[PDB]
Amino acid sequence: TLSILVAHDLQRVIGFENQLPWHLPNDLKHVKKLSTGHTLVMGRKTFESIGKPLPNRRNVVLTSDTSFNVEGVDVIHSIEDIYQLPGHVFIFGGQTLYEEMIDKVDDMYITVIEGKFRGDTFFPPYTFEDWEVASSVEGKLDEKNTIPHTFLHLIRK
Ligand SMILES: NC(=O)C1=CN([C@@H]2O[C@H](COP(=O)(O)OP(=O)(O)OC[C@H]3O[C@@H](n4cnc5c(N)ncnc54)[C@H](OP(=O)(O)O)[C@@H]3O)[C@@H](O)[C@H]2O)C=CC1
Ligand SMILES: COc1cc([C@H](C)C#Cc2c(C)nc(N)nc2N)ccc1-c1ccccc1
Repeated sequence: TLSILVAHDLQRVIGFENQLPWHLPNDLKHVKKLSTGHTLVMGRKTFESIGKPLPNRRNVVLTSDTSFNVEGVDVIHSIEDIYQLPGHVFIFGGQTLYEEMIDKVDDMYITVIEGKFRGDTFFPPYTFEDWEVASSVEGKLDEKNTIPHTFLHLIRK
């Protein structure tokens, strides 16, 4: 399976100055549950924003840098390399990778953050004309989770 995994706001912001614009522990839990024991594929910049691989899953980084080597990280140098990765593979960011992959994925797991944040990086536009809502689950508001959010699972029609 090839899936997108993304959190974006009401205007499809995903990032600002190499960081997530919001703090939402519930969403990190959602990522952990979905991707543990599977594979994440991310662009070089997304990886460096996090700085280290996420535990208990395969971390694959896409870069043109032939010197790129990080312990606990597998490197690929082409989009075509993604299709040869076994198991459930989640496209994990950022903007460039999403733009390259949105047309190709089976599936999207989107956390819609119901706010308008300042951003410099964006998820590409998409229409529900192309995507069936497999599930839509409201995130629970919390002392630690104070932004309304909805977990969408979208499947290509
Ligand atoms: N939610 C998110 O996903 C988050 C993303 N961001 C940010 O996104 C911002 C914008 O950068 P963006 O480019 O979208 O980030 P990406 O994660 O998509 O990384 C881009 C890099 O990935 C590599 N890459 C992408 N496509 C290819 C390809 N076809 N062939 C070879 N290498 C490829 C290149 O690395 P290289 O230059 O090494 O060759 C490229 O510069 C960054 O500032 C990043 O911090 C910030 C916070 C969160
Ligand atoms: C999982 O940890 C992260 C992941 C990222 C990357 C950019 C991501 C992502 C992502 C999230 C958070 N949610 C969903 N649904 N999809 C994603 N691709 C950025 C910062 C962090 C992070 C780093 C340190 C502390 C807290 C969060």
